[PDB]
Amino acid sequence: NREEKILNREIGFAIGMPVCEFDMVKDPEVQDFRRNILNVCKEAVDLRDLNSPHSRAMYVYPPNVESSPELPKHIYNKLDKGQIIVVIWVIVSPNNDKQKYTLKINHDCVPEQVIAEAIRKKTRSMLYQGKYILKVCGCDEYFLEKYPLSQYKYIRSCIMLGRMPNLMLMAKESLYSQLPMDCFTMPSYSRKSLWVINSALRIKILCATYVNVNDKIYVRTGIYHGGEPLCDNVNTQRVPCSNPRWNEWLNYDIYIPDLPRAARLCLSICSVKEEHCPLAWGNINLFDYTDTLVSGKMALNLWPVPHGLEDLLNPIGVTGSNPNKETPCLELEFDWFSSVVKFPDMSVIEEHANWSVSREAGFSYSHAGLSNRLARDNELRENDKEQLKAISTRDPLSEITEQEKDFLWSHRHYCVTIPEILPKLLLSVKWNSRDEVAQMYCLVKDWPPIKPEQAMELLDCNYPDPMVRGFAVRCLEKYLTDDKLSQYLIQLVQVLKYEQYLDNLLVRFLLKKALTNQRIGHFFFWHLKSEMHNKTVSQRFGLLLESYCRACGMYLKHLNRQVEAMEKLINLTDILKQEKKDETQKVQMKFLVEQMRRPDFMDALQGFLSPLNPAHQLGNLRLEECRIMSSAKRPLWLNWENPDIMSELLFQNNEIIFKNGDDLRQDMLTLQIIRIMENIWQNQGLDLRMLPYGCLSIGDCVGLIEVVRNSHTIMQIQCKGFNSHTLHQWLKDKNKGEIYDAAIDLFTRSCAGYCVATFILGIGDRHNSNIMVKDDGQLFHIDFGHFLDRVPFVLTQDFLIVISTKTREFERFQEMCYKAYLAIRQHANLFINLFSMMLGSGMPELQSFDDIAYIRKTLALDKTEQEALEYFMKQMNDA
Repeated sequence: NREEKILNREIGFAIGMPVCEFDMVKDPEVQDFRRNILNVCKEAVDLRDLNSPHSRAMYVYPPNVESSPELPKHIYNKLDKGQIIVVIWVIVSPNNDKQKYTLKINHDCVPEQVIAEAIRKKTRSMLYQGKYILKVCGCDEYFLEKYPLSQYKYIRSCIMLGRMPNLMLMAKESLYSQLPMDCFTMPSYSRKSLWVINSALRIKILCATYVNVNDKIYVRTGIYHGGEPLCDNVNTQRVPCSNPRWNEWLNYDIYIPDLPRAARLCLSICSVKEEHCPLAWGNINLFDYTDTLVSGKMALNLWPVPHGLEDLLNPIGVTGSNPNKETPCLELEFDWFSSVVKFPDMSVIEEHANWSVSREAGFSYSHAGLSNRLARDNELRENDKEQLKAISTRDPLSEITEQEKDFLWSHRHYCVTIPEILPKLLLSVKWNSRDEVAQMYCLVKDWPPIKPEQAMELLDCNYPDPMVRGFAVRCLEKYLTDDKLSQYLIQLVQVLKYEQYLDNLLVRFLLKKALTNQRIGHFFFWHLKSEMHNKTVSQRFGLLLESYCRACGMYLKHLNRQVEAMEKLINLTDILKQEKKDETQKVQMKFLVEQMRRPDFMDALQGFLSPLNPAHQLGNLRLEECRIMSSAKRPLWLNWENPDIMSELLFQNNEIIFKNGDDLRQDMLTLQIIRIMENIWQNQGLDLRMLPYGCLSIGDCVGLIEVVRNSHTIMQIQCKGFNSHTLHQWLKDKNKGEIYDAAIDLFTRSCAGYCVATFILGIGDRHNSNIMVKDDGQLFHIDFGHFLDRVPFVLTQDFLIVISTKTREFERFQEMCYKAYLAIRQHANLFINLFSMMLGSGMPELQSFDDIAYIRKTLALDKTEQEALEYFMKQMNDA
């Protein structure tokens, strides 16, 4: 039809590849994903159509609210007697006359009550019912839901900053008249034995092709559950490098019914010089998406070895054949039994679990030998009920001894009372024993749900089991707010890389959330799109992007405009660092301006939503305000008009830095973690203001960075006006009089925050042109080069002078750092978990759990709350 050809052209553009390419994919898993996912699409579209046009508006302009209606004591103390001063704006007559109406209302007022008082005031000013809506002046953020006004982020931030909220009164019908009438059309592509095998596992390594030039070679193999070998690893015999034929059977110490559901064969082609080196690697799921055990002849195309890979194998690495068929190819053979072997149904596993529990009960009583894994009922003293609890309080990095595993497993039934112990109990399971796993499955099936920040721990590479992953996703489904999902979205997108298959519970959850909240969908699209260059994820992320773009609605036209802008900016920056590298800034800006006159560029670089914050419209390009930045990778400082009617009340112009060359992933994460640290400190009632400015990776070392207006480096302040006293006097000048005290206070609070944040995270060498200051005293670090490898931010005399060593002001400052450091130590498991979820991401500063172990050192986790306070006190003394 006509509507479907337009859709697939638009979807093709958004993803980067035509939809017809997915149809040419002969693999039932890909075609089943494409068809079976469409129910998540259906459900989301139905929810948007439920209370139309309201429910559709809530999809496009979801409330930007905090997770709790409750405000900290320090925030409520900023409200004059628990009341807020709000300015409500009305656009009057054809002459678009802006008319303000100031209210002093209860902070906990619902938008329909704030609208009511506004109408009351508007009537009085001379001496209407629920047909109106509130909007933030200067951006596309609406107050469409019944939340207390103070819960909306813009408002809470206003109370925080001491700024006055500026809202615009709009008619519901003016907003609904803007939302287009969509239509979700159905695509064209849509329309045995078990545990009865009494045998051990063996895999034949037939031969290798596309392996030749540069002593001897062998194939290394292992059977893995996550990054854990389910048995000892087996090698083929060494062979001459040009002639790679083995035709050897490799025998493993695992019996076929003992294979867990998420069992993988991990393999690599290694060289010998002696000095062993992996040449290529590949991993295969022992069971397909249909639960069918792999049988017969199979060929696998291997992958290039990742930079900084420790062992000869890559178990954490992606499953499946390399799509480039002109790569080292390894031919393998698996045993073929009676028919097609399928992993048992849940009821079959239930019977074996009820059987194993009974034959375990009878087993000993009647054994004769000893066992630390046999669950002894009633025999649980108060001293070992204290041992289990203390075990559950250990961080995810801390080792669980073999004796501790036998202890947790024999106590598997009491553990259900301390539900947060589950990650440790799951690690204690002998995943090579089907008897234990059937019993663990039953325990999980009825386990109490746990806090989302604890459930995310079950979503890294240590937990491959589909039931454990299903449990985690199930906890997220019930307890994860849209605020918290948005906050942890980059880690939840990364962990899709640890998923054995295309179709899973996590992919279904995230997609439903993306197709029912456009703010989640925007970043869900961008985090997936930004990795479409990685051949390891292209198909998975591509297929998920196709199913997203098919059901997102009119936002695909908006995302397509964003994709066109970014593409033209890459084209432009490619030519400036290649063809015109040694040309003058004047000659290069002349090329840009000549290229700007071309109609396809005029359209693409204006009239689109900001990919950093889609609530921001980018109008006309103010070329006179633009520039090629003097940095090596040629960043573009870009300036657009904010076409909002009330642009003046937020920012008249939007300024974004476009950069092609630098990998922005490390910045993206450090900035997120800074935002989480600041949100922790705020919840704990200590206002240590941070600046987690926007930074978004849009592809292969390409991205957008938010410009912070009215900011200058420490160096620049020292320069104009060697010298080490200028800092205080500059701030004294920029904030003269009564205003000064608030600026000194804003400098200290911000400074304490970054001292602790940089120390905990181990941020790269801090200098005069890495740290910045705003006219009001707000201090913030930039350029997050390398993390987790020590005191980087050395508090010089400059910073100390502004604060006030032997003062009431510096004692106040030390107390700010102590309170902040202790607050992050209490939340250490969360940070550990976020960094762990990021091991899938090819970040060279985060390749192994060893890199994450640095936070355990800086947060003194193996010590005590007092021994840690002493550890940080000592580290901060070493200037």
